[PDB]
Amino acid sequence: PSQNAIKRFMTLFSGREDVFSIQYEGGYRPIRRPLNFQDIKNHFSGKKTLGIYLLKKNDTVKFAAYDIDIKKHYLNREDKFVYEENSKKVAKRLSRELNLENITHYFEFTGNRGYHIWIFFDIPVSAYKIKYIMEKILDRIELEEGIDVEIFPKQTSLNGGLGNLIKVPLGVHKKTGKKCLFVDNDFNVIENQIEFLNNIKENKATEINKLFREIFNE
Ligand SMILES: Nc1nc2c(ncn2[C@H]2C[C@H](O)[C@@H](COP(=O)(O)OP(=O)(O)OP(=O)(O)O)O2)c(=O)[nH]1
Ligand SMILES: [Mn+2]
Ligand SMILES: [Mn+2]
Repeated sequence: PSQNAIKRFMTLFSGREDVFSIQYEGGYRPIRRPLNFQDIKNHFSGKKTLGIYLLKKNDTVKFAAYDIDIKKHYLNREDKFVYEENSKKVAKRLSRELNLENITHYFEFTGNRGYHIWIFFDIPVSAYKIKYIMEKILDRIELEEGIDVEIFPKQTSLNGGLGNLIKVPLGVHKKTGKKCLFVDNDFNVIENQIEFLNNIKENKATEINKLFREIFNE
């Protein structure tokens, strides 16, 4: 049911369970209480913009992302559109490598200067294991001009803190006022974002753990 979309969002983007953050003009501000359904409604309606701390208190994550960015000094150039196309080329190259490893994943236009490739897990996996897998996969490719790729999580041990946060889809990027939206593998905006969210598929933690071991053992 479409009414289950907020619950699904909360389940898929499940990070630190007693703190989250919101975007402000100048950074992200921690909110020291659990995320709730009204917060997600505020995100969807463009009143607030959520950043989720990926790491749970036992140093696991239920989701991870590649963060594909056009470098800032390439955005002011006359041929800026070439670099927008290059960001899609990089996303497609990484997607091919993820597909070869049977890692189900989803593209998001981030509302400003690139894409996220989201990876979801049925139950949380060790942050260092998924980071290592994603680094080894990224090492398989080369990047077009103007593009960087980051891996979230970067910090894989909390050490008492909050760790990294990532802006989650379906809200508004405060830097631009643009919506952050799921896109298909040809980078077209998905028409029905709620139905798309409701049918996102999670990867099996047992398969991810096996992949970590096999890459680690090579
Ligand atoms: N605490 C804090 N976290 C930030 C800040 N800026 C970004 N982050 C986090 C949330 C972002 O989703 C994530 C990646 O940063 P990016 O600059 O790549 O932004 P994002 O990918 O959300 O959109 P964009 O690259 O601008 O299209 O890092 C900041 O100023 N303060
Ligand atoms: Mn970035
Ligand atoms: Mn980015």
